[PDB]
Formats: sequence, structure tokens, C-alpha cells
Amino acid sequence: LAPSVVTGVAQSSPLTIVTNPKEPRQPVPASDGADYLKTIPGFAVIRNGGSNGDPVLRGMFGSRLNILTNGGMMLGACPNRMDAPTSYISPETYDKLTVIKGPQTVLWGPGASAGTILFEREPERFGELGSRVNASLLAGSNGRFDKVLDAAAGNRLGYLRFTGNHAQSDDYEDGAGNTVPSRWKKWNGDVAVGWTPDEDTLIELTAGKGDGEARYAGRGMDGSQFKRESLGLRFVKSNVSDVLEKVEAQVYYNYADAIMDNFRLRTPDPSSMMPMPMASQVDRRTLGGRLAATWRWDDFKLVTGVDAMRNEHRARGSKYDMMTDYYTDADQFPWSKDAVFHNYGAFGELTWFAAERDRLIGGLRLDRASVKDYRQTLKSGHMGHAMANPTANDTRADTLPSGFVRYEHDLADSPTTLYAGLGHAERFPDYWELFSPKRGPNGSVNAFDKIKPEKTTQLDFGLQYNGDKLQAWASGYVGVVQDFILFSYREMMGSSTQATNVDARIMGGELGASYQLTGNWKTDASLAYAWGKNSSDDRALPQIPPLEARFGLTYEEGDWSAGSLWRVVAPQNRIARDQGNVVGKDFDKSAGFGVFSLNGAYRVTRNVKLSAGVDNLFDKDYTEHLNKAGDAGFGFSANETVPEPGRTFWTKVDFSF
Ligand SMILES: [Cu+2]
Repeated sequence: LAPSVVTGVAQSSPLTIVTNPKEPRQPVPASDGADYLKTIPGFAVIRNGGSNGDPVLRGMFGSRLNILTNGGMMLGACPNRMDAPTSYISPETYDKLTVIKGPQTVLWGPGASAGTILFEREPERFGELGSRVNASLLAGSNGRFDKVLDAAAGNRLGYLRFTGNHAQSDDYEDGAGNTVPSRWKKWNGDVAVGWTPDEDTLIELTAGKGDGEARYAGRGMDGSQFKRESLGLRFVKSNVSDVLEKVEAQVYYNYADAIMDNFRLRTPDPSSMMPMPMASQVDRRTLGGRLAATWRWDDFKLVTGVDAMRNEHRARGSKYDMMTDYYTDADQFPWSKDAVFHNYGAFGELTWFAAERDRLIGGLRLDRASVKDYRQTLKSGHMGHAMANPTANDTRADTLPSGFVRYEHDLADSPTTLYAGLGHAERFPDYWELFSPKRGPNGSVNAFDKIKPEKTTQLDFGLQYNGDKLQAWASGYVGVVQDFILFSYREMMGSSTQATNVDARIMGGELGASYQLTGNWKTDASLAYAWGKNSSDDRALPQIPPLEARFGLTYEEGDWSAGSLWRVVAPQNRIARDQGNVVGKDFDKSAGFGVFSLNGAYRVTRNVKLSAGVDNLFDKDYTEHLNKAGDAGFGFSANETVPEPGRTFWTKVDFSF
């Protein structure tokens, strides 16, 4: 019951991880959902700068992970992804983080070929009048301050709750003492009044605001705003009937409003392109909903339901007077909408509790996806001159069925669990894969017209051991991807992208173990590996993270613990130069490295606990393979992968009344 700083999370269920995001973590994470995922084998991150990095599971990027917030989808607005759905997540304000790896549920949304990611606040629960409160201040290296506060009130009949937070940091320094252009600033706020007449009933109303900024070393333009709004409603009922157990119906509305410029967080680099002040305001509106009933009756259980979603994108950008010098910011011009996405689907997950020692799970879902191209001109003539968009007001759709079957079995003698499982998944294309690139497949009108859905057929096997003193888990995967969406780069003349559809093989795994040595000594270990190949070009896939290992040693006695952790990462030699995705590209083979860190935590009293840690003790100078290239407007020669941070100190008090 001693405290602890989190250095890793073992696999709880098969293919499932469940962590508490309110616990302190060793490589101390930004106010950002991608960072609270680094602590789970299988997860790399594209560094942009301070925060707001693009998550990556088993080498797969972007929408292939289905990243949810209270069951609802929080989508970004920028066409280059400086606001991935993680950028609007501050995980501290959430109670639970589940991750389902591989395409092994149909319950939570469409076309999660790579994996599923859940951020949940669990409903408040009282009994008599009451009031909880938790708070955490956090301070460390480089002007880093994080406040966070969660607070309830209510009784048997209802409740009210306010989570919020505020975080920020200044430009950090790398291992060679450079100042990396990468501050940030963030705040969130969320009310949640909930009504609970019988103990078999619940409604919940959720309003939220949020905003933030982020300097980006990797790009020629900074986030000076990622405003958010969010309203939503959740309805659930317990035991309608001897068979019908739950009825879950809910709605969400998530609006993302994101200004992005080159003058409010930096001076415009006159040297090359964009020597002009330029803003670009963009927004993204999301409405969607979900309805599911559950039926436990026999050695059997079944979740069937439908859901649907619609989202809308609009953009508008400054113009500069090249000759009189009268900048006119982008808000004085009309919101110019450009894309609309629709989805409707119906799903089912049937579970068979054969024996104690055998389970069977099989899920199916059918989806109907649609998108309309609302852009009338396209900025892509000569010097980007206005051209007639040959897909103006067009609209395509598709009905895309996914499914899976998983077989878990518990060995007779020892606490071991084996599991194999097959799954097939189809994903309609992204905003950024349809609209962002400047060229579609090789002989086409644009990308919207020709890019094809992505079909992934993946095999997921693995095992679990829950010993008295030894815990160990293994998850592996081998699978193939049809019409994998892929980006290609080439040198007003910046760099131009071509999205194509290629055929690709993939395979990898993760594995981990922890051993309880003495009652005070604990050692833990975790390994993570990914492999991917472009089958239709006899070449490796781009942007795959190289082999990675982490070794943990901790000591604890009743009231406190301390620990140290070892991260060693192999070099990536399989690259795909000038091929990547909408945020980034493979260019150069990466260098292995290792980085050591130290943590400790100390429980003062029932209500207050204390931890602190040191990050990258020996101040290693290193950069990670996935990280972007640096602007060269901050001093970045050629394709300089944006460096990691150096040695770093942080401390954090966790209050809990
Ligand atoms: Cu942007």
C-alpha cells in the first residue's frame, strides 16, 4: 500500500490494459493523452515539441486507433494534425484508461484496425450527502507548473462534479544544452450534474470548455489556440428484465476551434518560404451518439446496438498585403466549410462462457460511411493558384463490415491464460487522407475521388501468467493490410504529398513481466516490437518505431518507495525515405540509445502523498525515430529530428479529501 511512480502498465485482461491516469508517471507526461500512453508497451509518439504528439500503436498511425473520451469522439481541426484527438485530452481529469489492442471490439466505433483507447470518468456514487475532492500541484524543470482539481457533491438521489486543470511549461533543453522551441499552456473545465432516482437509473449532463497553445519545433507555424466546447448526455438503466440488464444510450457534441500562425509565438523566418505573417483558423464540429442493450441469460451475454456520427470541417486563413503591409487576420473573413463526414453502424458482441476455463467471443458490425467534398476552388494551380475543384459537392459512401473472434483458454494446473483471435476491419478514409494531400493516386483527379477504404485482417495471439510472485503477459500479432493509405513527399514551392493505396504486411508483439523478490524489492520488465512491409513496393513501411525495452527496479517499505528505470531503444534501420504520413516522413535511419531515470514517492498522511522524480539522469542527448524534422527557422540543419528533453526534475503533491 506504499505509494509508487508509474513506469509501465502490464496487460490486465487479454489484449487489454487498464490504468489510473491520476497516478504519477516517471517520464513525466505533458497535459496530453499521448504521453499517458507511452507507459504502455506498444505505444510510440511523434514529438511535435512540448506536448500534443501524435500517438502510434504497433506502428499504426492516426485514425487506426479509435481514441474516445467518455464514449465520444473528440476530433481535431488542423489539416496537418497539430491537434490530434489527444491534444484536447488531459488524462488527469479521467478516472480510467482502457486500451483494447488490435481490431478486437466492434462496440466503440468504426474501423479501429489498430486498437481502441478509452478515457472514462466513472459516474459519481454517493449514499447520504457527501463530497470528495482531489487535487494535484506539480512543478519541475523548465517552468513546468500543473494544477488539477476534481470535486464532487451529492447524495443517493443526484450529484454535481467539477473537474478542471491547468498546465504549462517553457521551452525545454535537450541533452546538448540546446533550447528546443516548445512551450505550451493548457486548461480544461468540465461540469457533470447527474440524476439517479432509483438505484437502477442514471442521466448525466456534461458540459466542458478547454483551450491551449503549443509552440511546434517541427513545423513552420505554431498553435496559438485549440479552443474546445463540449456538451453531452448519458442514459443508462439497470435490469429492465430478467434477461435485459443494461440499456446504454448517450449523445455527445464536441467542437474544436484552432487558430495557428507564425507571428504570435515566433517571429516569421524571412529566410525561406512564409516570410509573411500568416494565420489560419480552422474548426471542426462533431455530433454523434450510441445506443446499446446487454443480454445476459445463459452461459451467455450479448451487447447489440447501433451508433452514428456526423462531423463538419471549416477553414479560413489570413491574407497579407505584399506591398502596403496591412495584415488582415483570418477572423474578418467567412468560415469556408470544406468537408462533411457521416457514419451509421450497428454492432454486436456475443460472449460464450463455455467452461470456467474456456471463453469465446465473436463480434460483428456493419457501418455506412459517407463524405461530401464541399470545396469549390482548390489552392493548387501554378504557385498554388486557384483551380476549379473537379470534385466540388461530390459525395461517396460505402458499407464496411468488421468483425472478430477470440478464443481464451485457461491452462489447468497453473494460473496461465492462452488466447488466439482473428479480426477483420475496414476503415473509411480520414479528413486528412482525403482532403489534406496535394495529389491523389497516380492517375486521378484528386485524392478524395480515388483513395480506397483500408481493410486490415490481423491475427492476435498471446498469453498471461498470474503467479504468486511472478506476473507475465505476452501479446503478439501478424496481419495484412489492404489498400493501406500512405503518403509520399517531394520537393509557392514547399513540399507536396501524394496519398496512395498500397498492400502491406505487419507483425510484432509486446511482452512483460514483474517479479516480487522480497517484500520490499520489486523488479519489472517490458519489451515492445513492431514490423511492417510495403508488399506492393518490396520495401519496408515508413514510420515504424524501433525495438524498445524498459527495465524497472523498485524498493518500498510501508510508507514510501523509490525506484529506477532503464529505457534502451534499438536503432531503426528499416525506413522508407520520403514516405510517411500527413504529419511526418521517414528520412534517415535512427540511432539506438538508452535513458535512465529515478523516482520515489512518500505517503505523508491519509489525505496527502508526495512523489518526485528525475528524468534522464545522465542528461542523454537523443532523438526518437518518429519525431518530426525541425523547422530550420529555429536553427535546424537539414532533416534534424526534433530532439528529446535532457535531464529534468519534477515534484507533485496529491491531495485527497
Ligand atoms: Cu496547424
